[PDB]
Amino acid sequence: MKNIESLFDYSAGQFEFIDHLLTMGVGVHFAALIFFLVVSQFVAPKYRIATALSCIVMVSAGLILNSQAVMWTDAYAYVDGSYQLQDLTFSNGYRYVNWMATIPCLLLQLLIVLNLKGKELFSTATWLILAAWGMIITGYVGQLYEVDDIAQLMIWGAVSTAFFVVMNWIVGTKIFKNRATMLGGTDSTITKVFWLMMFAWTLYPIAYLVPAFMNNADGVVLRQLLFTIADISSKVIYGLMITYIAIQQSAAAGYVPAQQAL
Ligand SMILES: CCCCCCCC/C=C\CCCCCCCC(=O)OC[C@H](O)CO
Ligand SMILES: CCCCCCCC/C=C\CCCCCCCC(=O)OC[C@H](O)CO
Ligand SMILES: CCCCCCCC/C=C\CCCCCCCC(=O)OC[C@H](O)CO
Ligand SMILES: *C\C=C(C)/C=C/C=C(C)/C=C/C1=C(C)CCCC1(C)C
Ligand SMILES: CCCCCCCC/C=C\CCCCCCCC(=O)O
Ligand SMILES: CCCCCCCC/C=C\CCCCCCCC(=O)O
Ligand SMILES: [Cl-]
Repeated sequence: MKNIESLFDYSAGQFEFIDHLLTMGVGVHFAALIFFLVVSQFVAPKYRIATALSCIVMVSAGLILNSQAVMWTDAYAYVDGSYQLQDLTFSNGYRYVNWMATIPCLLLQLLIVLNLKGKELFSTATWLILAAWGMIITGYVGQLYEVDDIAQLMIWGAVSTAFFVVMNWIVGTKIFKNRATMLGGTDSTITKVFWLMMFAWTLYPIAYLVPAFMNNADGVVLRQLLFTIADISSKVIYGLMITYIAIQQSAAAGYVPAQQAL
């Protein structure tokens, strides 16, 4: 009852559209999990953990979209021509707790294909995960108030975006200082991966703000549409490119399974 979803009745079309976005989301992630599984054999040992983390992200994200889709259909019932709330079982908080695990996985695979290792891998990962967790936690607290205190949503949103800015400055500094280490021509590819990250990750703040500029049932639909665009791009497309870089660098490094697959 702390999220705006609880404030509205939905038409069958709005409800069915939301249910379809979530179920379609589950399908995409599990279908890509198999891709990442099958291509791990074509990735050198040095980079294989990068594709394994993609598998982890797929299942983690797929289970939570699956969970949301079922919570969505348990929470509402078609009564008198509309879908009305029946039980307190749907909430976007589940997305936030899940980012605590999936965002580190997405960051760690980027550092691995950057060829960071040892001391600098450990320290860089620690500061990035610490900052990402401060982004998520302050964001989590803030969205508890999207119904009751929109001013406090904005202030937690401002504290969260400060970690977001610092976190991306670390990522960008590491990519642009290490892109000359990369092989197979992937110095060019990693930069686009960074701009794709910038685009897809920034959609989550927009969805976070929907309650402020569109607190209605159509805003609920839009927010889930934006999560779905962002999920597919920050997890699946991003994963495909990370796996591409991993196999190309494997091939340029003398890994024959990688050379034959390409
Ligand atoms: C009373 C209210 C309390 C407010 C508290 C202030 C808000 C904290 C925000 C930023 C601090 C973190 C910024 C400094 C951390 C930099 C990370 C770093 O040094 O690592 C970079 C390096 O590239 C890796 O190898
Ligand atoms: C509460 C509101 C806070 C206001 C927030 C507005 C300020 C954001 C500014 C820039 C975006 C951050 C960009 C971070 C990623 C790019 C930086 C980078 O890559 O730096 C390269 C390095 O300098 C070369 O080696
Ligand atoms: C609706 C189902 C969606 C499910 C999604 C299924 C995932 C595969 C999709 C596109 C692959 C084309 C992009 C190519 C990715 C490049 C990575 C690479 O290195 O290619 C591996 C090659 O196949 C080794 O022989
Ligand atoms: C599933 C993958 C990712 C990378 C999810 C990323 C989410 C964010 C970058 C969220 C950022 C937020 C900010 C910057 C401030 C408002 C609260 C948010 C947590 C949504
Ligand atoms: C304080 C909370 C965060 C704790 C630190 C988390 C960062 C973990 C550091 C990196 C772990 C990566 C290990 C993978 C090594 C790859 C093996 C290989 O080269 O094949
Ligand atoms: C997620 C990104 C956050 C961006 C920072 C937001 C900056 C704050 C913007 C202007 C604040 C205006 C004050 C509005 C008061 C709202 C309380 C009310 O409803 O009366
Ligand atoms: Cl997730």
